[PDB]
Amino acid sequence: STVDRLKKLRLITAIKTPYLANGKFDLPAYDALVSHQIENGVEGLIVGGTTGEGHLMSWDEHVMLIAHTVNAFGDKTAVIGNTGSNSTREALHATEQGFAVGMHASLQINPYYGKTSKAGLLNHFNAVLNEGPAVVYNVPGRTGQDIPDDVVMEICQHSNFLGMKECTGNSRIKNYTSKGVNCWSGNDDESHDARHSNGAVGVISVTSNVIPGLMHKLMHGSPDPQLNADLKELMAWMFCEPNPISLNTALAMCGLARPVFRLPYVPLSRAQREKGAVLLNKVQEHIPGCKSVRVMEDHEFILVG
Amino acid sequence: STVDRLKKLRLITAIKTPYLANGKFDLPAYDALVSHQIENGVEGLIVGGTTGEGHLMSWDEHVMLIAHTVNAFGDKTAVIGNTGSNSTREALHATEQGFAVGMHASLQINPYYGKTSKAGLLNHFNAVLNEGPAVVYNVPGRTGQDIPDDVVMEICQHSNFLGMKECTGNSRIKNYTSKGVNCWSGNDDESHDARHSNGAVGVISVTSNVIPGLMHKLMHGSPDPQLNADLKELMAWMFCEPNPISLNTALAMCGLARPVFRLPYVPLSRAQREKGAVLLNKVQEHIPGCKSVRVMEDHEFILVG
Amino acid sequence: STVDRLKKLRLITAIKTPYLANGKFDLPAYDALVSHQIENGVEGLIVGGTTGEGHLMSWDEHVMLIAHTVNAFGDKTAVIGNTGSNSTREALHATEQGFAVGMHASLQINPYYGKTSKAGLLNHFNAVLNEGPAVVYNVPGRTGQDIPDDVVMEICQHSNFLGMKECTGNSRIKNYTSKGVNCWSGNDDESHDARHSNGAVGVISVTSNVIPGLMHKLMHGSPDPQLNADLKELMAWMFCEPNPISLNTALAMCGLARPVFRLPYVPLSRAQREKGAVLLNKVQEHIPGCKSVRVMEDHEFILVGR
Amino acid sequence: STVDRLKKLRLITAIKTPYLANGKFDLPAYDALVSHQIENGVEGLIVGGTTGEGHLMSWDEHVMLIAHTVNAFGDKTAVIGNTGSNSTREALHATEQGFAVGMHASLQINPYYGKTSKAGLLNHFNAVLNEGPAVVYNVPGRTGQDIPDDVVMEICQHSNFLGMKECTGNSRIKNYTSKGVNCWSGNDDESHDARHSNGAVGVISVTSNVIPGLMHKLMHGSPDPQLNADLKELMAWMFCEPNPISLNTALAMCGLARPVFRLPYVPLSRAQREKGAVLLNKVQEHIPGCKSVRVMEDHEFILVG
Ligand SMILES: *[C@@H](CCC(=O)O)C(=O)O
Ligand SMILES: *[C@@H](CCC(=O)O)C(=O)O
Ligand SMILES: *[C@@H](CCC(=O)O)C(=O)O
Ligand SMILES: *[C@H](CCC(=O)O)C(=O)O
Repeated sequence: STVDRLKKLRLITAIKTPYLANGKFDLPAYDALVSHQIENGVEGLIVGGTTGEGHLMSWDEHVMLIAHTVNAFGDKTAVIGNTGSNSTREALHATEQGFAVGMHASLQINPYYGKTSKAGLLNHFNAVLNEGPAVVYNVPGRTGQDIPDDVVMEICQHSNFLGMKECTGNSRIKNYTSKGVNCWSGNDDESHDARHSNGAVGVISVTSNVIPGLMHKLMHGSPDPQLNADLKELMAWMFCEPNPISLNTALAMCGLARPVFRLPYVPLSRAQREKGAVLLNKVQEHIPGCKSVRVMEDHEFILVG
Repeated sequence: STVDRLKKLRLITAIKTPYLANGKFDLPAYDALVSHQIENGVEGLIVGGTTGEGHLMSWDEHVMLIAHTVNAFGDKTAVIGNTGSNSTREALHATEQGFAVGMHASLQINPYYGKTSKAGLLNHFNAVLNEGPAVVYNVPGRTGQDIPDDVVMEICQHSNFLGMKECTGNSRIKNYTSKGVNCWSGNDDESHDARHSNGAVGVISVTSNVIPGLMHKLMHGSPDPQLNADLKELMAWMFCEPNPISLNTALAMCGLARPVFRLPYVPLSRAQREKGAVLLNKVQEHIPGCKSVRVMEDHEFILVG
Repeated sequence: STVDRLKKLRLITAIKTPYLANGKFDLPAYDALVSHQIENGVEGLIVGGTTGEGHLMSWDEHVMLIAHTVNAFGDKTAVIGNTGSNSTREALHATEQGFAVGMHASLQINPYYGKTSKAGLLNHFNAVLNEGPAVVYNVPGRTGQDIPDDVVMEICQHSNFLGMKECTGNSRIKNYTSKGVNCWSGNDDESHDARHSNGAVGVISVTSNVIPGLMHKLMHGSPDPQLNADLKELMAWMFCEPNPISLNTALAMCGLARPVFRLPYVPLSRAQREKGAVLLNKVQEHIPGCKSVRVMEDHEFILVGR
Repeated sequence: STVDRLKKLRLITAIKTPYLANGKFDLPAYDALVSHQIENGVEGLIVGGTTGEGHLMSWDEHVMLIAHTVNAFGDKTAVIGNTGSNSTREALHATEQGFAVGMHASLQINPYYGKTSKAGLLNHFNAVLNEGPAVVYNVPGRTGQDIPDDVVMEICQHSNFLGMKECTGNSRIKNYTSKGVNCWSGNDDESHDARHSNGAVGVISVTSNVIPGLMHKLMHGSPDPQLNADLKELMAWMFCEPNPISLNTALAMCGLARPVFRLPYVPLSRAQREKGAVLLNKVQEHIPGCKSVRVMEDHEFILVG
């Protein structure tokens, strides 16, 4: 029942984690961002995902953020803690504590960097799936390892399997969905076509942080190729440096988060922010709480490490 | 002086981290392994590198292992703590403490998984290089990101830059070494030619864990293409699943570590162990402390997670 | 407003932290215990207090337990995280995170073991009081240091000061309450008289874990000195070894927690459990969810810590 | 043999842990202090004891400090890590890692604050004694619990039992030593008589941090009641606020550590420092490396917390 409901969510935001000047979490900024997400049709949140810089958190601040999100918003949105890890003990510890504070599901990446065998992946994934509902996250461009079809076709039969957050493209998604494997696209620039032509239930999105109502439009009803085309340049700019560099820069430019980065992330250059401001200005009415888009000066940004 | 001496080491072992039945470190097995390495010409150790499963350790056990290695062996071998991370604060914290316990240098990977921009890499690497001597570790097959030449040509001018642990091949190494950038090969199957034909000072090795004296032979004196050819099948078998799966299985088969795996690593299959036993038997006299090679049964292996 | 409401709570339970066989938290047992507390009139919980073995937890499991308690029960009971420490940085880190997950207040002991000066105490307490509402916890029999009156009379003026959890007796409480300092008694065997004759708002209780409805009766309405007298033997048995040894043994005996101890705590002896079973049987109808009281055998107990 | 040697040490210093302005460890100041201790006849160190503010450290910095002390000084002095705790698992974890980095012994307090039964104490102490040589530390004025004689008479038979660090007085010590239980006095103002009239092997000292050569004189050869009398006022001043408040203030006043306190410790008042300067000036030639003795102004002190 909880499984069945979560499987049908079409718009999940991998929520940005905003920071105070000293690098600690800015919960007022986080809460304002989440409220705007929910008012614009976002049905769930990945807390401390790649976009949310989960890998730059200590576990105690991450479980705090998950707990806080459940307590403030868990009746209004699905709360999916990114509690996966390349260490099985670390994944199990974090995932168990995440469910203990009331998160609805986990996001579970395959072991990045410390790559394992097929047998290792089945052990790791079965163990985390036993803890509660899980989205399985495939992103070989980051992890160094593609989760193979054979693994997915086995673990998809687990009663806590929600689906894939698939980043290897719409052909991969089409093959999975044609065999009854539920998929979210992890790539904003592919998500419209994933949803409308390849059987994806929807998207786990970066760009929704900025324009949640427009990503909602892209995921519901008839294909909207005009909106998809109108968002193309913005979506490319969101990944001109690795995510979440553009997102972090964009939210600062829109007055929605402080210009504070945890290293090793640093902001986009002045020239890239100039290009970005034009793209953000075109959709400013759909950036909730945005009063104006500023290019910003290099000295405004604070690096914490 | 310390920098100049470390730059000349030809055989460094990325030492395996052996485990007790309960998953904690087996320091008697570790110490026996290290002593065998030293008696066979190994000049340095990476402590808790990829091969040593540093990513599966908590920091307190990792700093303990580094400290233990310095105190027991630091007058007999170079001790290089793998204190890098995809989190800049984590890298700085670990690297500082590692130097405070007397390690001679660090190994510093680029941020894996949470990939950053060129500006981010320069910030991250300059910060860790300021802590003390560092080997810079490029392995895009694991990290999802190649450290580009432009970055290396900038950071190689740092006074604490020891060189690259380069895994993208002998052509990469030849270009770097021809421009005065010191390189160790990170690939055993390429290391002989890296050393003898491409200017590499030597190797940071996995296979040295098993046959340290033979890896020593490959790094010193005349080219030895016969030995290199004789070790080809063994070297391929060492990577038939991702490292350190074969290594961990091999050491158990040879009676040199307990058959205990921290998840997500699991042993090679029975069939793969059969193939391996034949290859290990061919070099048994060069496996220090090995009394016999056993194929082993599946039930003998213990998984901790 | 939040301060004013919290100051009036009369029955707070220093909730026991139950364990699985492997020593990790048993949240099903914890949640069953808490629900029974709330149905019997308990108005607040100290999470990971002395009784809850907060000092045997890692911070991540402690913040998890606080967060879990807020999310499952925070609309039905006050959640007071025991986030104090003898390390000021540790106290500030834990207390801040505790409030960030929605706890209503903290419990703040003076630095035990690593005892400091009067100036040190004022610095430490002002710092933790700035984080949010706090109960200040004085128990020199455990800490090695009595928080002196002059310190209390200074820090009681902080707008986040809720009161003392005072363990040095009813005379101490009477002096504080006569000068406008809100107090809860930390001693069950003194709590009835603290409440009814010495101006204490009520009790932060151990025995409420076992008989919450009876402790509720002792704290509300008219004096009930007969009930207080009737509970005297049980209350003494609850402290025949240092708390929470008897509590942990009792909840196992009553089938309300597994017989699992984190070291350095170990169960009461067989002979002490025999005496206890008789006392627990007398009040079994007031032990919520208790199906029977067993003496238990020594081999049933599991010690975790190695 | 190691046990027998350690049992005979007469002067052990509970070494102060000096801090940088930002509150992190000042290892240059620490190393200068330790070298001066060793040159003045100090035979061992308690690292991160009560006096060393072990309870204000994270375990990773504490094991670092132990490891550093072993590596720099372990051939010249006994290194005793204060790895005890009121949590048995925490004590075992820290004590094991401490021995793994080469410390010679542990200091093991009874569980403070979270007081346990007699059966609990025997379990706790047997467990930590099994890890390696241990001094057992009784200080009920801090812990809230006196370790009773029946516990001591049982655990004193353990082959790793070194003796008591006893703080309940010379009568307690005399009774223990008359029954074959080796004792160090934990109270500087009692230590001369403990040593010369009550069978104590010697002292685990605070005041030795300041005047190590004078504490050495009090522990060796004939009674020196004149020196003992001459040090009476200084010894009382060292405890006019709880240790290590006076020590921390004194070392700053003598230019031997920075005026930096980790909370909840704060310096002595101006008036107490005035009294102290007079007492320190009287023994200045016996304060190794001592600059002028300065009273100091209140604004010079830095509180970190
Ligand atoms: C998913 C976003 C996809 C990406 O940047 O690769 C997430 O968890 O942030
Ligand atoms: C280097 C080993 C090379 C590899 O497997 O990619 C190391 O640190 O283990
Ligand atoms: C022992 C010193 C005695 C004390 O102040 O109680 C120590 O470890 O510092
Ligand atoms: C309060 C109970 C008082 C005691 O046993 O000393 C608590 O936090 O457990």
